[PDB]
Amino acid sequence: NDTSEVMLLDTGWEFSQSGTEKWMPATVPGTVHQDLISHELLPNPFYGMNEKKIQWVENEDWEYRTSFIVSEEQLNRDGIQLIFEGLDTYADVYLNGSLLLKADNMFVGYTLPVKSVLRKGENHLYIYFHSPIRQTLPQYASNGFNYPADNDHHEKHLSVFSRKAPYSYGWDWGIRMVTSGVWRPVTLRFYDIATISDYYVRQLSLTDENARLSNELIVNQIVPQKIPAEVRVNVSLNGTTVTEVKQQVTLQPGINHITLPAEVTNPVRWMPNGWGTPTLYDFSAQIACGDRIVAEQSHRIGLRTIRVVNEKDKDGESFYFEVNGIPMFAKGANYIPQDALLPNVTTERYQTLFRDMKEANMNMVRIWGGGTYENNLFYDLADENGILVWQDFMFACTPYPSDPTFLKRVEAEAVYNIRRLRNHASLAMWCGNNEILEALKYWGFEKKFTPEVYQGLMHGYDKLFRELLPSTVKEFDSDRFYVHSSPYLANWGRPESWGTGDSHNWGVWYGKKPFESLDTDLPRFMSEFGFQSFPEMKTIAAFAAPEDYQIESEVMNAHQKSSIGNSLIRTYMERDYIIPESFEDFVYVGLVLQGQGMRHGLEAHRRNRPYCMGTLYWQLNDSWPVVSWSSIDYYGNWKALHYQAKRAFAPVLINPIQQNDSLSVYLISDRLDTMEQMTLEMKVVDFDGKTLGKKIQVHSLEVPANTSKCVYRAKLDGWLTPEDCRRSFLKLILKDKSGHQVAESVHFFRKTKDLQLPPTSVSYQMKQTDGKCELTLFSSMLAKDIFIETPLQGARYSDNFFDLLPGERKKVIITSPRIKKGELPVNIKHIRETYK
Ligand SMILES: NCCCC/N=C1\N[C@H](CO)[C@@H](O)[C@H](O)[C@@H]1O
Ligand SMILES: [Br-]
Ligand SMILES: [Br-]
Ligand SMILES: [Br-]
Ligand SMILES: [Br-]
Ligand SMILES: [Br-]
Ligand SMILES: [Br-]
Ligand SMILES: [Cl-]
Ligand SMILES: [Cl-]
Ligand SMILES: [Cl-]
Ligand SMILES: [Cl-]
Repeated sequence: NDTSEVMLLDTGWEFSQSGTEKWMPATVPGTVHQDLISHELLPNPFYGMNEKKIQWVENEDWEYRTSFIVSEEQLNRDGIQLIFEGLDTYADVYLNGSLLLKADNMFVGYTLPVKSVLRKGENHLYIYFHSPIRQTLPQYASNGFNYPADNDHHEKHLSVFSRKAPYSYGWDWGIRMVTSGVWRPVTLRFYDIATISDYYVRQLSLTDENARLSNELIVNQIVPQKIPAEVRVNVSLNGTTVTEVKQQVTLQPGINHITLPAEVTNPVRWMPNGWGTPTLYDFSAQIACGDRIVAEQSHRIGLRTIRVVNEKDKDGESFYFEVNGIPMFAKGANYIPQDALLPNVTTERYQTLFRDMKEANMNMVRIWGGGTYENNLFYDLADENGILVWQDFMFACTPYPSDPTFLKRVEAEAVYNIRRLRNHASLAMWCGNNEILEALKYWGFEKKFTPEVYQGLMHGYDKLFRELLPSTVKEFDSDRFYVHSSPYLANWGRPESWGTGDSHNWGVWYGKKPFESLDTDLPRFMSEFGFQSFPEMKTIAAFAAPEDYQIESEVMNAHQKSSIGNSLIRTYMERDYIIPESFEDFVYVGLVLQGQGMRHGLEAHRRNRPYCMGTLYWQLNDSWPVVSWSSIDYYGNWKALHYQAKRAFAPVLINPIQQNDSLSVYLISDRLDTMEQMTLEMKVVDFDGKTLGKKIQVHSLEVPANTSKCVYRAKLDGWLTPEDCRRSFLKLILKDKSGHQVAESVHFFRKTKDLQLPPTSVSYQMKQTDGKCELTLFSSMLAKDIFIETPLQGARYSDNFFDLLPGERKKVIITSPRIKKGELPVNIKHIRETYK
């Protein structure tokens, strides 16, 4: 919003495999792999078994070029700046015969002064990407040991040497595609006098009465004269000015530091999803020289406090978030990259993923450390959806080097991304890495390395995670929490450690523990736990053949990367369900299983507030069509788990929990207000619809804000017979004084495999128009865990993976832009259908 002119360098690019002298059109931002695919120079890397057939790319070097025109009038501007938001990774940048940059960190943006190198007329930009494998082979050869990075799918674990997305080398839900390229935008800015290098809105204090801010600017003045200027900051809300402040300065050549206080009286606070509005102010900083605004930069700013409380207490050491002074139970998931090829993730895909977290009642996301520091749009969407962000630095599972050069590269990326992200309302904390200290302690090592190399790794840990990173946070983001590792102390095999900080409870899945264990094995905060599923059939059809459907088949094992995969799924399924004979039915029941088991954990964590203060499941999403722990597949289809997470995260939840042949019912609220004069009503209904016994009523209930409380206990014995338990379910509703329903739940008394489910038809009527299909479903008898299956990729449902209750009609709306007036194919599956 100033006199500068920005040229986007996003057209006219060509690329070439080094040594071929053969050039073709490219798409920038982009990746080498996509550029090849677009010219049918590579097969669909996600299809079938194309993974092995695409690996060759990682051994070549790749060159990119573009030309552009500069006019005499542009060449005459005071300054001209070329900005690379992202280069993956070892890139030699040449412009007009000048080596401008030898890039070496995927996570750093580079700002380059180029006016003295540009020419009137045609200009030639030329980028040389060294193979990150061949670049680091000599480095590895000199190292004399292989770092234990099991997720790096190569004999030589080269990932640890490069500041490049860890997942790109492979992971336990991911394809190996060690790509290269101009992965974020390239801009040329022509400007006068100065640019704003950094604008930081630093909150000094916040009360209901006043927010005090400090506007900290860094201005890079490019001309040799002293330049009188006036710095102005405008604070607005919804287009209307709230306050305005200004400061006279004379800008000196080079860097200038400018600080302007501003205050907002009676500030409208940013609140997280579920507690109100994610209000964002617009803060705009301008540099005005005479009549002209030579430089402007704005941020959207949310006014709130976030405190992470991590303190010794009677239970061990707490780990929770206090938002605007109120302890906030965290509800969310771990986020991984949305694609093997990052530039392929569109604005639309980011918007939809946030819609998916918001609609599932989430208030937090963990950006896990084997991915990337996300793009600005991700954090912008987190801001406007009221989702808190836990940001790992990009270190995961393995110890890393700690030599001076390496720590210099890391320092660059830490400074860059902290300054990049620190104005976001959503940003809640930093975490040095995923599971490295656990790895060092327990994985085990010290049987794997000499004592000397082991000691070096231990000192190397401290240098990076207990010194460099926490110092950098203290300097550049001094009011945000940092912890050196997640989990920082708790280990899932060591019950004595569970009351200390956050847990990754991998007892379920890796430890083979039943889902019931989640009721007893409680953390102070669950930062990971999870369970895998095959994605639904239309997703399998994007990647496998009917031949290719047994699963531990070649491909159906090729698409599983956990240490066991599809073995474990069957093992757990047998505990609770009849294992279906057909592959398609097995896929359906596996979705149901992951949903039901995980939901039982999310409920245990909320039920056990305040001992437990959060649950973030592993994992939200997928990077490609694969078998994984995700609740949303690569094509955006919600698995059962996503619907179940939405239910389990509902602001008010009725939670029936049955153990030791007894039922308790808890009422769980994350509301900010207390509910008074409430009635819990329950009744036992058989699978034919017939009420058994009488309604049970619990009157005069209070549901206080932000609490979980037991309101009802009954022994099963004397109430229902073992036969009644396999033949009926419990219906529960909660209502206010007048009889308006605020919540409902259903409860089963036995495992699904033990239920005497009746054969039944789910019939439906359909009303189909452009973009929309409204179905009304009916079954005279219980239909268990119904799946409404359509072939349309990414179709959205008002509900799915729910029990259709006997004789009770249920409306479901299906939407997709592909739905054309004039029949959407619909296949309704339910549990009884899967066996005979
Ligand atoms: N020793 C095996 C236990 C690893 C637990 N951690 C994770 N599990 C996920 C699924 O396996 C994995 O993708 C992530 O790195 C995560 O931190
Ligand atoms: Br310049
Ligand atoms: Br510059
Ligand atoms: Br200064
Ligand atoms: Br919330
Ligand atoms: Br620390
Ligand atoms: Br029981
Ligand atoms: Cl502590
Ligand atoms: Cl060794
Ligand atoms: Cl239960
Ligand atoms: Cl069950």
